[PDB]
Amino acid sequence: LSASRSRIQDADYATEVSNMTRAQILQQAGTSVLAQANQTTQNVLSLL
Amino acid sequence: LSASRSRIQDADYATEVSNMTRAQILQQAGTSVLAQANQTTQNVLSLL
Repeated sequence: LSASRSRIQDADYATEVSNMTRAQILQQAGTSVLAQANQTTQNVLSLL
Repeated sequence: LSASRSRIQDADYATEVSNMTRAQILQQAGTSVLAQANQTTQNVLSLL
């Protein structure tokens, strides 16, 4: 019974580690591109 | 009558020594494998 409940309830680590790494990378890239996008409208001032 | 009762309830002292010597070895070999079994958890810790 212990083995069966373990198979139901417990958590792996290999998949969790992969998920964590993949999640962090997107966070970094998103923040960098967000800065790059907020900086965009500076161009308009050179018009006048 | 004494011989006939003797055949029923007395020990052997040739079988018992062998049984003891077998049980001791198997009892002793169990614990080393038990020690081996616990260590296999420590693999995951390296992933971090």
